Amino acid sequence: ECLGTIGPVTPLDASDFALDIRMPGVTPKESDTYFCMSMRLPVDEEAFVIDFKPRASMDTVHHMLLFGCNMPSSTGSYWFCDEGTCTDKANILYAWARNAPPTRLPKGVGFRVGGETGSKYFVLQVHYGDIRDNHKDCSGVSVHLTRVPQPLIAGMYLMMSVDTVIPPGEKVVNADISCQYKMYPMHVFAYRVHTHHLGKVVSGYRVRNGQWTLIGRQNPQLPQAFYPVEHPVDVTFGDILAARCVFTGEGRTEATHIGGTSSDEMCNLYIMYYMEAKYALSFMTCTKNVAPDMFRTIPAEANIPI
Ligand SMILES: O=N[O-]
Ligand SMILES: O=N[O-]
Ligand SMILES: [Cu+2]
Ligand code: NI
Repeated sequence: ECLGTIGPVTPLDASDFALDIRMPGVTPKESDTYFCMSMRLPVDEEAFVIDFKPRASMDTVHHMLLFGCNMPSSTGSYWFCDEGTCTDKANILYAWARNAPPTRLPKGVGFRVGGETGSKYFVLQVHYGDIRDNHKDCSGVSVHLTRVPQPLIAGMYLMMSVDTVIPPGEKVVNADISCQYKMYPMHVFAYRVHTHHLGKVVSGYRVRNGQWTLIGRQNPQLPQAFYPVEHPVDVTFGDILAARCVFTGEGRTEATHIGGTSSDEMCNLYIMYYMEAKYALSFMTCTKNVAPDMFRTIPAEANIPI
């Protein structure tokens, strides 16, 4: 429901509070409309996002995304997300998908927000799929925040292409992404893939001593939630992280490159990890392809579509 007089901030005890991030009674007019709003953190000192509860109108909402950043794109009450999520780096934290219910964060794992370094804003993205009561929508996510230092820190290792070109009518275009991991060990517990209409399959592995350990494999045309990892996977100083997207050009009249519009593409694998608080960092990114010849021994599963 829509909040009203009671406010978005709910105390749970002396150190915990829930924060409801809701669309400010919005009303769409077209199909596939993307709405976005932001919420400054109520505390200025450091806190840990320890849990998420979805509050979605199961009739209208296709998916939701929650980000953490410091410069939301619009100082507005809400905006068309085409304008942008964040001017700075948008950190993904939560992803709700309609027909793919999210898995909870492991216990003891939490994101670092606020303080000197952590995110100062939450930004919410709500995709509306199908559209007549003239109702004002307040769908969103309720977020459990604590000030208690969590022993394990959640983080994101984003893997993304940039230089990809998909020629028109080209049967198979591969986008390889590879990086050497150079931090304290991390443990991947969930993953999410992102592609636009041209992607067929996305796969992420850990290569250690020349052997591929599957992190995640998915059709990007399937709902784009965070799916849990079958068996938790440690990546460690030395290991190489490797991802491939498979694209088709068939159907397109002109060549497609990486971009933000629906006629552009994207090969994004979001690896969600946790680290020991004392070693932890919160976000890593790989946009390089440091070991391209290594992809010669990529598992055949990464090329056959699920
Ligand atoms: O992450 N070694 O069990
Ligand atoms: O997923 N649209 O860039
Ligand atoms: Cu995209
Ligand atoms: Ni382990």
